[PDB]
Amino acid sequence: NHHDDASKFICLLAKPNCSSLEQEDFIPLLQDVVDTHPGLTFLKDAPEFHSRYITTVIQRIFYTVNRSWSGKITSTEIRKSNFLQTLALLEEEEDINQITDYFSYEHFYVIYCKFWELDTDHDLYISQADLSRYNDQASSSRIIERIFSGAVTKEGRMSYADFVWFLISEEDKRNPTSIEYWFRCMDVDGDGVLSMYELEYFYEEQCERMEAMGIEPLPFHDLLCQMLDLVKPAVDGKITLRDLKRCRMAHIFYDTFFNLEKYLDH
Ligand SMILES: [Ca+2]
Repeated sequence: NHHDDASKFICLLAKPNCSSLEQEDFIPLLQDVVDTHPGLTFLKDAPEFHSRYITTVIQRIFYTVNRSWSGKITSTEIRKSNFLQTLALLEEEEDINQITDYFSYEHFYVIYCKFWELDTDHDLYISQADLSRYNDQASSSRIIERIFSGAVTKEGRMSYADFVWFLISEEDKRNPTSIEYWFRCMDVDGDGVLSMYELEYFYEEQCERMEAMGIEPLPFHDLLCQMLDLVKPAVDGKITLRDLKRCRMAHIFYDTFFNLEKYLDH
């Protein structure tokens, strides 16, 4: 609708005559939430955590709401999300950690500590090498190289904000942002489909791995058959994001190609 809650929300935070919101536009809203909410008022006295919390909540808002990945939230995007409802719930709930969408402090601190552990040089960036060791090398060097390629964002450095997107996507491959996130990493040539040679490229490292452990890996041919039966894409040699969301098993597909540990566990 033209004058709905989403539309009025946009007009409220947007710079004048703008129909969309950028990350910066949410800052005064977050500052207000942190200054007023009883669960968050300790943050006034911990400036590094004050800033990191706001950055993290904003990443989470965009992660879930900004489905076009444009960096600009529209009223349509808000209307299809639970953000305004979550604001309505925020105004009552006194335990910030019960607001598990967007705002949870506990969730933020989990993310912060994980970032802290990976930021080996303590320079506020994560290197490709360090990220490769996250979760005991759970991810392949080829998918990590793709993360650092610009596919989901060269300085060779992942910022705190971008780590938020990585972390959420690595832990939860069932939400649509994550599925797109891994799709963009697997879509090496960026043509919007996963071709069989893009699949082989990732699978051949898992093979180079398996072989190095003394495991004879299942031949590409049979695995690809499995994955096609799994996904049932419209076009076999051109798997789309739509095919992967529709099959409802995208996370299995993804593990099979770049999380060797979670694969063997299947
Ligand atoms: Ca492709």
